Amino acid sequence: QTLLSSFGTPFERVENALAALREGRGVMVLDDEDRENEGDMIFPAETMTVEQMALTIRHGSGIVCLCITEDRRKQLDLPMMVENNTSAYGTGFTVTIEAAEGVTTSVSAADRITTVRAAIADGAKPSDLNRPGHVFPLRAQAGGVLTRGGHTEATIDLMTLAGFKPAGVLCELTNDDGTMARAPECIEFANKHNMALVTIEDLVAYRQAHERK
Amino acid sequence: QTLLSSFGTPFERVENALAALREGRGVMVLDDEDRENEGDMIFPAETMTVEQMALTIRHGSGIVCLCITEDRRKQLDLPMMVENNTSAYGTGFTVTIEAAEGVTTSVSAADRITTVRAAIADGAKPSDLNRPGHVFPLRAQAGGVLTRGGHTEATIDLMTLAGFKPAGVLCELTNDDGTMARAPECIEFANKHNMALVTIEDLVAYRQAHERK
Repeated sequence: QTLLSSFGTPFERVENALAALREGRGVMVLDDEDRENEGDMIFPAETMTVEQMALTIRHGSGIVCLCITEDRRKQLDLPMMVENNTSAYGTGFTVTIEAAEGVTTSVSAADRITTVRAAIADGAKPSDLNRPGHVFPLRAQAGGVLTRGGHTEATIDLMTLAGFKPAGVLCELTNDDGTMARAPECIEFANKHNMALVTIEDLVAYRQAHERK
Repeated sequence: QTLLSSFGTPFERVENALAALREGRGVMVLDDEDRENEGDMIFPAETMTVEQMALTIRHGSGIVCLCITEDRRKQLDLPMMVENNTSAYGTGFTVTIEAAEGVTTSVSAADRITTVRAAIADGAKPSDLNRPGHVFPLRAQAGGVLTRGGHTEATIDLMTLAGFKPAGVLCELTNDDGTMARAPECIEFANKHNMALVTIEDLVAYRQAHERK
């Protein structure tokens, strides 16, 4: 029927993504069903393993981001990277971070996981993170995808709907030749690694219908 | 004789690295000859091709950095990322950058090359770059490795000794399993891709001897 119809109806695709996150698997997030659009891999920040971080560095851009809420950004006392944000999407990059303890060169998969876990910990303090670093936090807008339909918001919204703390790891899927993976390559990669697939349009509609009354 | 003795004497290793950069090949930079140390791949910012950027994303951390001088940082009007730098090495990260024209999702190898080329162009202006972005500039300390023996300084020093503008691209070599490549893996990767190998200690000594009188 549609490009993603084999993964369920729009609302089924959301629920399947939630089930995947709860089961320790990844999720592939697309903007819509345009076959020329690209996709991001996402994992819950709480449960992401070193192997999953290794997979993300190996097949992603390597610019592995930590989506967090505004209250977490305030708890970590992380300034936004630029006051006058001139990026095309208004991406909410904060200052970059490194775990203050337990890392060496900080770019290994284990070291980035150590940094992610320090940032999202219950009781995390600003002194638990050095700046700058090699993990890139992204601050989601209040309201999630109902305010801004970005991957940052979609990531957070999916984590809370799955029952996790509002924090997720994301990275863009990259072909081995340096080009970015478009929708058919994203679908094949997700089938190969047992990841669910959902669009941001699916999630917007899901949240609008479920939060009404 | 030594771990790197097959690549020439210390001073020969520098000259071989210069020849490699002039010939359009990469260079593997190590700190010293400790077999447990890690290494970075570097290319001249002027001549780095999309294929070389693809190789860097595929086998590196994906955190692909642009080493620049202070005068270039002033020409681009790029603030340092943090005022109070608390990283272990005092890494000179500026605000991150994106070409203001000619990119889409900005993480593809072609798009990062477009961003690098906009930053290093003769006559580059601050409005040629949006901030934040997906290329990470590094500001070398004045004096190069004679002031600070970091990979940022070594990169710049190698480019100027090779006859290029003082700007180079660097990234840490990553194993496929997520661990960082130590010296034997760096040597094999360099032999496989016809890259020269040099240490920062070689380069410090080279510059001290050649700049005396």
